[PDB]
Amino acid sequence: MNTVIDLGSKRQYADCSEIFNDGYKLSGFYKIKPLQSPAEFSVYCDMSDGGGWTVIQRRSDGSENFNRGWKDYENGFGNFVQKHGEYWLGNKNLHFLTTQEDYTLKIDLADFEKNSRYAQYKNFKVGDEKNFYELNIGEYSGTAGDSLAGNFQRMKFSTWDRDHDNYEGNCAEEDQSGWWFNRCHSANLNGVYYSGPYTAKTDNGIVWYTWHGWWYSLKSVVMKIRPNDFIPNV
Amino acid sequence: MNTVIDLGSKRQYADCSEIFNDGYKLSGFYKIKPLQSPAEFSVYCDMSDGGGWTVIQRRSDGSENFNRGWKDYENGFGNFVQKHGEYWLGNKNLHFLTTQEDYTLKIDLADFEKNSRYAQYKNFKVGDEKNFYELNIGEYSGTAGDSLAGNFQRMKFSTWDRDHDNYEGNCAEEDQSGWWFNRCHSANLNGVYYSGPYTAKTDNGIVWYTWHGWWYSLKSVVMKIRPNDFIPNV
Repeated sequence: MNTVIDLGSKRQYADCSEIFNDGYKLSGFYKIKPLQSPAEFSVYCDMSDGGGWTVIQRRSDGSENFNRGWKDYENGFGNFVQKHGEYWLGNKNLHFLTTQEDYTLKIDLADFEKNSRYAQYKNFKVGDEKNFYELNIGEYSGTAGDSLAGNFQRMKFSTWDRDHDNYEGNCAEEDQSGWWFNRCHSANLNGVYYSGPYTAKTDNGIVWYTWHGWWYSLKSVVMKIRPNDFIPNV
Repeated sequence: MNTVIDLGSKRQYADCSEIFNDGYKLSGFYKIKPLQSPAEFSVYCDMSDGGGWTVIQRRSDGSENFNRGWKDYENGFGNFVQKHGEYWLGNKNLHFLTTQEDYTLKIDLADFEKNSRYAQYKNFKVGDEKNFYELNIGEYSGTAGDSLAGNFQRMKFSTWDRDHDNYEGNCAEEDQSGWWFNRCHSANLNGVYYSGPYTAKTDNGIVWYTWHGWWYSLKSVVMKIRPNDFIPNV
């Protein structure tokens, strides 16, 4: 088993910011239960970087398969056991999270040359399943450049088997990821884990165009959220 | 479930002092694995009071039955789920712990009148099963008075079913506890949970004679250990 700390008491937390503000300053996996969530679920809490970040997505080493269909992107998948592993929290969980409070999205990015950048968006919100988990994002700031925005109309989430109202997957690309794609496909943090510069039939890697363009696949991603108005306790 | 923190990595710790010195300052239940222990086991770590205390016994509310035989006192029993619950760590585990390093025993005591005291003994050591888990204790200091010492020859542990080389229990007292009894029976922190002053056939309560005498049963006990030469990290 992992090192685990059993506090010997129970309290329900909506997100990692509430955990941090209750005095828990250790990064690790915790259970959270957003207001409208039918059950608690594991999430990585990044308590660095000012504290209280709920990690919604992580890439690190290429271990996990992100070529998943609508169901897996809805429910969540990946590694909720290892500190440095990879996961997708699940669109249903994103919706339950981002409707209970107004969150900032921060995206921590690293390349294969030990460089890092970040992108931050105020008011990140994910719509419900009937609305294809559509993305709303507010004001950008940071160093990575704004690759997420549909201006690069809310962007629907798509998967290989749920793409422009086709449910069968017959026009899907190889290794097609789940994302809120814009016209330029300028971001796809759920793309194929290549080792930096790459070539393939399509530009389907871990792309953040405004930093390294379409044909460079990033080394590390953490997508994480915290309330816009988060105030760290002490 | 309780609030639990999964660090997402593994490291083996011999005791709660090693956990604390590795940067974990939260009181709670952790797994430890003493050098000679065949397996890891849960223990409460009291990280207050200078840090790194491994709790070996706790009394709080009278929930658990301490009228247990040799086997249960050897293996450990009680509540390893609730912060304020009661347990006995187990004599085999005490032996594995106290032979790997030289520990100080601290005993935190409270009465029903919101008073507290403590007793501390340098070089607490518990012998092996063949030697009836015999107690060795060194220099006393504190406010509660020295009720543990056999001077009040190493004291053998006894239970109802292992008492003066009788294995059947035919001369056992009602509610007889497991302890290292001295002649005066001046301590029995494993005794019956009465509410302070009490009367019964025998003085079989949670007794620490040097503080409140034989016929007063204490409210709270924590018996905990840390290496004599423990140096807190930062």
